[PDB]
Amino acid sequence: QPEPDMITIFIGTWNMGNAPPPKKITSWFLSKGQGKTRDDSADYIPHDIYVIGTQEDPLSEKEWLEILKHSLQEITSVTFKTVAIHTLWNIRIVVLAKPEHENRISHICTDNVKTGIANTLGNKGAVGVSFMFNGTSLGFVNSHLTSGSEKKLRRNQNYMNILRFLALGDKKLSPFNITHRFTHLFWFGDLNYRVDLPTWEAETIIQKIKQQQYADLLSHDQLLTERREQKVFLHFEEEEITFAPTYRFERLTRDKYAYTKQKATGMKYNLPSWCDRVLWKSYPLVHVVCQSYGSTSDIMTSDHSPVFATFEAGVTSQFVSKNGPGTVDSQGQIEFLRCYATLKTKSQTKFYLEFHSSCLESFVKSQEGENEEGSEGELVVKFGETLPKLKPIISDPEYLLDQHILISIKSSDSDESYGEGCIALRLEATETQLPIYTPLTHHGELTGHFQGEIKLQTSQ
Ligand SMILES: O=C(COC(F)F)N1CCCC2(CC2)C1
Repeated sequence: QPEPDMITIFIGTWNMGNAPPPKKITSWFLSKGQGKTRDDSADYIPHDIYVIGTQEDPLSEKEWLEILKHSLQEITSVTFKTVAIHTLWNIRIVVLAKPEHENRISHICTDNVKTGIANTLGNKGAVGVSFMFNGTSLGFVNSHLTSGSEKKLRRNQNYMNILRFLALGDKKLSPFNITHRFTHLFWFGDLNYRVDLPTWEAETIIQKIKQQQYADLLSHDQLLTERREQKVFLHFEEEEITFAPTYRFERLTRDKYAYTKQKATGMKYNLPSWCDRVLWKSYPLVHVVCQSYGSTSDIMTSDHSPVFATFEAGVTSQFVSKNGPGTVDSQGQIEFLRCYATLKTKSQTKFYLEFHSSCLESFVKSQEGENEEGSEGELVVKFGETLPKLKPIISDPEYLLDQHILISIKSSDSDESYGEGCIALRLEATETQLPIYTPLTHHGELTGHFQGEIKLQTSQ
């Protein structure tokens, strides 16, 4: 029974509006409705992993697991295994997997983050799950961010708190937040970004939606505009939105957007918006292809419509050689030439690097770099040919070319990371000096760049 080199992953996000779901929700898991939808010919083909995020979920974990599992069994005739379930207040994540994957999945982690302070602490935040699927790390975040059209900055803040404080994945990757810990990270939820147009334009917006003309609405979507200004979700991807706004509907129909201010809304307008989103970030040069992104049309218990997204995702096998794991393979080496970090910091400490990778027995600390002044004010930290030669556990190019090196640049004074990034070993050539590059972030914000050359030796 061969190990897969690809899997498909279903991501669902649904703000249930505190109401029980209808008796049939299969259209959600089939990626049927509006947007980029899944071909009918695939309806019986199970996804490998289903990850369901809910917000304003009124059900018990048991109640929702029974609905989800029975839904999938009706669609696929497969009884899925529960990988993880985690709930914070009314924010929930469920991970289900085909039974054949039960012993491919390990290192299952769950966590939550509560966002805000005092007033603003008590119902928003995020839940998440991570695990290993054979040689591949997967992370999933379901967040319910702050509501309200005039709170996009709060949402951005909620994002940064969640990525800083959600404790998923390998705790040994201490300098790295969840935006660097996973081969594939999926972040979804009721992110609550709105279409920023004047209230007086409500009926115009509705008109545009009825015409399926989304371009002048998407150009005012706060998530797209904040992402373009690098205010949030730096280095994440989102598929093009080709489905109608998923909020705010009158319940029991989809024929009406309920946008007008009400006591129940805190006297706020809810212009039609794409509140409900799926984004991802995968390590460089790993296969990830969105194969659906849309909303259901036939699930109407909530003032939101469910959103679906599906992905092909590259995965690797749990590699064993006669040498590593449990030793190095002297036929493998990773060398860095002419490397330098460019940092936005105004500080003047010395810096050193840490290289972290599951292709190493443990992380590697460099010598301090040499600080120079860049011609436009910047700190340039030069490592020259000084960086330590990295000794991978396995030299086989079928393993090593699929690996990645996480890099942290740390202050010698404080041992605090000033920037984190990732370099793929999926090179054009081995035994050949080749350019490398990663942006450096810290708390998910851009802090610099790391660039130089790499020389990878494999057993071939
Ligand atoms: O064994 C597994 C998962 O295994 C495989 F399906 F990922 N779990 C035991 C503890 C409780 C749990 C939520 C159901 C996960």
